[PDB]
Amino acid sequence: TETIPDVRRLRALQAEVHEELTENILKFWATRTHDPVHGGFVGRVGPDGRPHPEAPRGAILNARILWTFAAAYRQLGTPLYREMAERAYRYFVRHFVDAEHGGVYWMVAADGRPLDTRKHVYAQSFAIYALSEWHRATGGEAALALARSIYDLIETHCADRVHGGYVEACDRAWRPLEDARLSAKDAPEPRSMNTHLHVLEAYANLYRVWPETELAARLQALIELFLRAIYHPATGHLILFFDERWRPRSRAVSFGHDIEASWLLLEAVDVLGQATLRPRVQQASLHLARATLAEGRAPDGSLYYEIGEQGHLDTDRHWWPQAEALVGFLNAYQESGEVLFYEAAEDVWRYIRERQRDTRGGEWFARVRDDGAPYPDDKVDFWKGPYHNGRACLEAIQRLRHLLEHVRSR
Ligand SMILES: OC[C@H]1O[C@@H](O[C@H]2[C@H](O)[C@H](O)[C@H](O)O[C@@H]2CO)[C@H](O)[C@@H](O)[C@H]1O
Ligand SMILES: [Cl-]
Repeated sequence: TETIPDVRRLRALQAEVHEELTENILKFWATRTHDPVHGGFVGRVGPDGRPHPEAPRGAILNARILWTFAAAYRQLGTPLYREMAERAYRYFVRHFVDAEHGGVYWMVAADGRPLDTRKHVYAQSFAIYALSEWHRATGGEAALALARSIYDLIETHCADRVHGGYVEACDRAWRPLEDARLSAKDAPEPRSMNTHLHVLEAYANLYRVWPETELAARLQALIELFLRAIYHPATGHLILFFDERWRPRSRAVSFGHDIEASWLLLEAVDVLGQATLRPRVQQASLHLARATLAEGRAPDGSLYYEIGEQGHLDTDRHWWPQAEALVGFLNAYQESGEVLFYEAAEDVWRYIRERQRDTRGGEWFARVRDDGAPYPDDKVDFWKGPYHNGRACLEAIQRLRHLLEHVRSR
């Protein structure tokens, strides 16, 4: 009673995804972004493709580069990917890691000097995520020890043990900040879904390589927090910002976050092997995916950006929600068996190929307007790394491999 696309279709999609990853995405990052002046990678690449080796460099971007090349090396084996990950790792430990107070700085100057020394949990999470993946890829003990040290600092200085979840930003010496905003766009509230999603993500990857008992409890608490406070069963959307007691302080809807969470929550529960929690997580996951299908898509199947605090639909197609929809829709199909989710995955992929990818300049456009016009945004910057689209391709390749195996051997 399985309804499954035929083998030609599954294999054709898998091949296209692999080609996009290796011949466009990773090719762009390995060739255009390495910096031989300061080492590591440039912090910015302009709309015209100009790299800027003197621009400030963000911890999140650099951790994303490390994660992506580590993950690609682990799954595909190409030696270039290990070389690129090694390059990212060396710069990261040298300059982003605070050897004195622990954790990673927010931003360094191109030459490595600390430039913004705040310790934001979002950045600490990406550090944990990337270091754990590099350990998974190479067995490096320093990388795992560092990830563990950062985990301890988050729990020590940030955990809210009265309410659940985490204070999201501290200064260099882990004294917490009033302003935990990631950027000007974010509500000036003490708790965000966004930061907590990436804590969950990091903690799941850390647990894969270091199954500590207390970590399992912390990861489970986060899953439970999502189900209780963040996911909204009446709407099928995540609430974005809260006070310390998880009282909602936002009405915005982010389709990209919804569909990303839809698969990351299940990844986390499965890493834990938490069979008791799984049915509820699966229910919320499928709902998030259906709500995204019904409300967050253009007729071409791409994802809109958000519904803002005053209700306005932002119809811009940003690069990362398309990536997350590819994974989230394939995941929804795997969980539910409902082929409408595969069709949605196929539609977003076609959009990615026909509109989101920048065939001219390489990689993917950050933003495409509702009329199809690309915006002249930076190709690489503090917030645009290779992780959403790189991961989306790697995930799709493996998920399609598993779907292909539903035709049993004889
Ligand atoms: O809110 C701060 C920034 O968010 C950026 O989007 C990120 C999103 O919040 C989410 O964490 C996802 O996982 O990653 C994306 C991309 O970095 C956004 O691009 C940036 O302009 C800021 O608004
Ligand atoms: Cl990214």
